Amino acid sequence: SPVHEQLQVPQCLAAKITVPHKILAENKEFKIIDVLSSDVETLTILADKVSCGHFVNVSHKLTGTLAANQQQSAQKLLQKKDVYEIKHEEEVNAALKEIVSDNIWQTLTHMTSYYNRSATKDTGVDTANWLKSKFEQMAVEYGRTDTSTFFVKTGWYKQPSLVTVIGKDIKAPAIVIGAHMDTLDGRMPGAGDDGSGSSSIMEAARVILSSKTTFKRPIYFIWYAAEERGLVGSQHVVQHFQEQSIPVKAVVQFDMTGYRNDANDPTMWVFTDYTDRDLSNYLAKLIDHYIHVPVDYSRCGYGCSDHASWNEEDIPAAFPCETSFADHNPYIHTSSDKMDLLNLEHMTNFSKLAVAFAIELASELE
Ligand SMILES: [Zn+2]
Ligand SMILES: [Zn+2]
Repeated sequence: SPVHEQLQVPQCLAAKITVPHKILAENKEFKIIDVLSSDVETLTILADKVSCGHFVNVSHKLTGTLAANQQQSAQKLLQKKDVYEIKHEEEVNAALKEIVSDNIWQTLTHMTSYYNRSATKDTGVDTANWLKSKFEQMAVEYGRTDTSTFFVKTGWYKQPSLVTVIGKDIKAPAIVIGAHMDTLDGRMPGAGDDGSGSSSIMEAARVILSSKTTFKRPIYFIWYAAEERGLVGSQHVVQHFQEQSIPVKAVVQFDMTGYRNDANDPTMWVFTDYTDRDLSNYLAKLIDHYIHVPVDYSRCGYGCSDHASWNEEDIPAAFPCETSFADHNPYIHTSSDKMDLLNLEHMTNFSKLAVAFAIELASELE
């Protein structure tokens, strides 16, 4: 009766695991382990202190067709030219002026008022419904007629991922902007992680929705479910896109957009592992050109956030973040991850970055 899940874990982290678990398979860099669903969260907290990477939930990949067991499936898992330019300055600059910082603060206020937004809880489902209806309200408010919304289910997890699209009938490789809506169990305001990213892209979506521009690509805004369970929701979303043959040009992930290590240092960080090099380089250019704050670089290890799900399928993916890995918000995944830690100018800048990304890339066709 108790649910088991299977996780892919870097060796540096797996060596320090004390909760009960079976090892299904192992190579130089990874173990794949079997744990109780109820123990997964302690692993997240351990991963935070070990700081050598997180994990990926591979439960769904082990039930894949043309396979016998789990241990044999686990062993097979562990075995063995796009140009980006800045060409829409006038349009991007006008759009950036439309961003309303108070909207981000108010969205964030609502999200943190749930006890938590865990993928196994009804409040996790409420969050998804609330985001969906907010998107739909805004589309009506600004008379944008080419939008659509739908849920992507998350297996036995209650909370679905939310997929929204602007330009639903445009047949061209899509631009994707993402964040995750969930938190851990217990009291988890999840303001920094990832209420801030969720709120930043919601306001970016508002600005695109108020636009009268016809783009050359569809633009997706996605709030993934169950990121904290090991990227479960983004894995289902990527699978949905593959099954439905929806081509994707470029993906950006917003996971934590509000914490400044130094309140007067507005530096934005570009993460360089499990991301596309050219697209990451493009993000730095966007920040420099449109946001006019410094750029620095960091790495955050395996299973870091939902961009990794896209990157694993060789889809160009990038990840800007509020801090370096070394200086990250220390109250992450605790009840102290609150709005009072955060900087609204920082969050607004990430929201501006989402809009520039969307406009620049969706306005061009290869
Ligand atoms: Zn996160
Ligand atoms: Zn997290």
